[PDB]
Amino acid sequence: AESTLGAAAAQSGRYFGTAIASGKLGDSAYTTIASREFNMVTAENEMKIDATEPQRGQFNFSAGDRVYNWAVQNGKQVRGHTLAWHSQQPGWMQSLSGSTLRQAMIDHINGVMGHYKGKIAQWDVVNEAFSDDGSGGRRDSNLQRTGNDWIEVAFRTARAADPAAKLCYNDYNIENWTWAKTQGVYNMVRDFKQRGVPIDCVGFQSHFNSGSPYNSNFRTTLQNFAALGVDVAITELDIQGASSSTYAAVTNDCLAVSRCLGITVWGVRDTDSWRSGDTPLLFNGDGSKKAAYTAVLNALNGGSSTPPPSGGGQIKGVGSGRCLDVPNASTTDGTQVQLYDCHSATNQQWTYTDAGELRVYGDKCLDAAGTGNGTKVQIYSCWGGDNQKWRLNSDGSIVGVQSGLCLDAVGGGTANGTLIQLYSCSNGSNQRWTRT
Amino acid sequence: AESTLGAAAAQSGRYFGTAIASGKLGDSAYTTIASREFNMVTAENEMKIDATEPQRGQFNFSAGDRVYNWAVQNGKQVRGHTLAWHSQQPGWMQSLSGSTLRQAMIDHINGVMGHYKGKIAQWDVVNEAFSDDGSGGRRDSNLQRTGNDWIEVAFRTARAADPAAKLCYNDYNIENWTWAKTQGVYNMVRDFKQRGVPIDCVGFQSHFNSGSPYNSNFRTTLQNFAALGVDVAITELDIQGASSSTYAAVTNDCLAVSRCLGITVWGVRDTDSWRSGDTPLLFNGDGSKKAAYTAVLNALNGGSSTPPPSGGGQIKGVGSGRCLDVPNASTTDGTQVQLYDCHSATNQQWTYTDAGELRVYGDKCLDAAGTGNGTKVQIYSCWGGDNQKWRLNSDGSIVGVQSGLCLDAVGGGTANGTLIQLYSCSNGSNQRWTRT
Ligand SMILES: O[C@@H]1[C@@H](O)[C@H](O)OC[C@H]1O
Ligand SMILES: O[C@@H]1[C@@H](O)[C@H](O)OC[C@H]1O
Ligand SMILES: O[C@@H]1[C@@H](O)[C@H](O)OC[C@H]1O
Ligand SMILES: O[C@@H]1[C@@H](O)[C@H](O)OC[C@H]1O
Ligand SMILES: O[C@@H]1[C@@H](O)[C@H](O)OC[C@H]1O
Ligand SMILES: O[C@@H]1[C@@H](O)[C@H](O)OC[C@H]1O
Repeated sequence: AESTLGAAAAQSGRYFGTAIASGKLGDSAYTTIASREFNMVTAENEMKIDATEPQRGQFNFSAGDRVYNWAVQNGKQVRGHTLAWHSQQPGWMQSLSGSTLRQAMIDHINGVMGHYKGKIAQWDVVNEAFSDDGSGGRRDSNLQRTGNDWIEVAFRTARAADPAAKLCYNDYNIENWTWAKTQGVYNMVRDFKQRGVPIDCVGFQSHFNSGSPYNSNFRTTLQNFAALGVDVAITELDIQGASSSTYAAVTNDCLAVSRCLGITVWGVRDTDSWRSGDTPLLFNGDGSKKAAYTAVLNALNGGSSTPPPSGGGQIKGVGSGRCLDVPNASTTDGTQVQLYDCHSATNQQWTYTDAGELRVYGDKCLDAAGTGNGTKVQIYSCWGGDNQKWRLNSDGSIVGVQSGLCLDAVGGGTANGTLIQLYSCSNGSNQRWTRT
Repeated sequence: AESTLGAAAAQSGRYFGTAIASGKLGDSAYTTIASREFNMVTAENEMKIDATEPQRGQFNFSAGDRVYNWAVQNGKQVRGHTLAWHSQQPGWMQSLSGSTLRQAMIDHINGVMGHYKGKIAQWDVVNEAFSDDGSGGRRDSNLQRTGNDWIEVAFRTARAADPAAKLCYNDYNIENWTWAKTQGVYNMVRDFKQRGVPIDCVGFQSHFNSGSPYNSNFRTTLQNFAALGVDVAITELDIQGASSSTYAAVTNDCLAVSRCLGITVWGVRDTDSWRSGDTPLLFNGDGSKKAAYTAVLNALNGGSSTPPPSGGGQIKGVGSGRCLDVPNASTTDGTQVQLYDCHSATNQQWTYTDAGELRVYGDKCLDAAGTGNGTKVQIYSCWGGDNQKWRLNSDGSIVGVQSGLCLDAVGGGTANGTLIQLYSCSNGSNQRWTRT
């Protein structure tokens, strides 16, 4: 299909998944969205070391299976996460070092993979093994201290435990090619392939923020790794601010690399995010689609053959030919917008921001004074409210994030002065627009 | 004094207050801000009818006195809120009608005012007695059904009860001079003054949002009421989104009217707000000052000497004489800003938005990648994080809302290429800027 992320991704032979939290499965709003939009599931925490082996030699899959069972019942494949990692290790493992730890690591891999044998698409065998100090070397952890060959051992162990699973090395801050960490991981994967160490994929967490911003060279990074003869996957995608452009850019990078298996965003709603403060996901707390959601979907569907305007630009309604206009170039908050003959003027220059706003005059925002039909569409000081965020559908309609309603020309009017309101989307020509 | 809102307001014989919730007086973070910034207090709930007369004839002033005492002890006057109101009436009063209710209203007024006789600066004697249907008439309530003269009776009773208190009529949606409701209240007060009804002030709640946006004619409203021979007061100010320009506009509206006694914002921090989702106050939940705070303080202190930049402008470092410049006009997220000979170029044109952002290229924001000294100041997609919010202090320093740190030209460098970082504010020339 082309209406849901999963189905859209499938159109390029890829999947689109999310991270599922078992404690949220009782939330109808949560499951409704999760089941509908994704065809791949990763347990956010239920398959980690502490959750699967709370005591040494004592495995527990109750939490993991709650996620797993839900995924299969809803037709989703599953990414196992994660088998060997310095973080979230149960206390009994944090106390280990040397050979004792090495064998515990091997035992854990066997126990967890054995339970899920033949049921997992991808396994993040080893997670975050490289340093984040900026050097490019191995992270100093109890695991790394058992010997530099611990990662290799983890992978060989995993291959034997379940030959049907794709074995991935997963890490963050390895998306920017210029970063030393990225290159350190490349060198390790290269070495592995050259010596025959079992490894089928590299997972790029993709936790983008102003500290580790997404960069266009992410595509070369993916290509570079793909060339090593391994698949690549965006595993824990979230973008601080959820820029619609960045989300589409990341999506297109993956679609540009044939080895990119798919994209998993780390969570369903911003409120479910481990970093909700950065509102980095595709759905907001209300369960409504954010501006970025539409951008990702449109990208998955191939995008549009109409390059979106770069800075400023009028918004012409197909049904009237006239442009979205602010009555007499007013700058008064609460001024309802109207349809007026297009012409070079600031009160007709609208900039669609990455946050989903339709700005005018530079700091005034298309604002909805309500969520129901007939709601007055006006201009108001930009503050980021969902009643100020809009989704630009490929069918030309402009939907309000908070209301889920379309920009509608009152009474279908097409003459100058016709006011703009919100109203259930109808596909009508008085609700379709074009950028110029 | 001029480093706190209260002190800055006192310079013109005015006050800057807030609404105090007695339960929060036990929280240090709350009281630290409240006791420091305001010189006027309104009990958010402690002095309402239900809270003061749970049962007819049985008055309970415990909660009210606790707020009152805290106020006076910390150098703040008090606004009594509120004596006659259709809403939030005790269960017993709600069931009353006709003359029985009329007597109840009168008795309540005498009881509460008698208790606080001579200690209340202003009393919201009657509250929200007008309708929002557009008729400009009285809202139909049990109080109004007692007789249209109930408001007048309320005020006459109040005057006799305590001659030292200024008697105000308080309401919302009476800020926009063109609204029917506003005219309704205007005519009533005009009639009252002409007939000698004892009323000394009109309180404008000033709850501004998309539904009831702030309009510059608010000053006209205040002036008009002022011309009636009554004082005016902004009693419950909060602005959806806390627009800096709107907060500054309301402030200047009061400063422009000699009869405007002062401004009270409805809450301390956004998390204390009855409308927290609209983050409509001057302080963030973590207690940090928002861009709007600095806008209000600068306005109260008499503003700058030269009219502030009307969007789009250079930011020049005092010590260097050079401008904030994005290297090579790059638009790549993560690019660190620098100092450079000032010239006409978009990569040197910054726009300070109402949200407190410093935008460039229209949709890129001055961004801090961290909160500690040495943090890199760069450009990043605009999304609204506090790490993208800035306060333009009167001394020329620019402080990050999240970090509390100042924009700093690294090492006090003055040459082209000098990088910009965050650093503890020092009043150094490499931390002072002018927008011209
Ligand atoms: O919930 C968090 C999870 O999302 C993150 O991946 O790892 C740490 C957990 O606390
Ligand atoms: O905003 C409109 C303006 O653009 C047009 O030129 O004249 C009519 C106004 O309402
Ligand atoms: O313009 C609106 C039209 O698009 C809708 O179909 O019916 C209501 C009208 O006001
Ligand atoms: O009278 C008011 C009207 O002027 C305004 O436009 O909408 C609200 C009404 O109450
Ligand atoms: O950004 C700078 C640009 O404004 C100047 O013109 O040339 C040098 C660049 O670094
Ligand atoms: O720029 C900084 C300067 O302002 C401070 O005084 O010393 C450290 C420098 O990095």
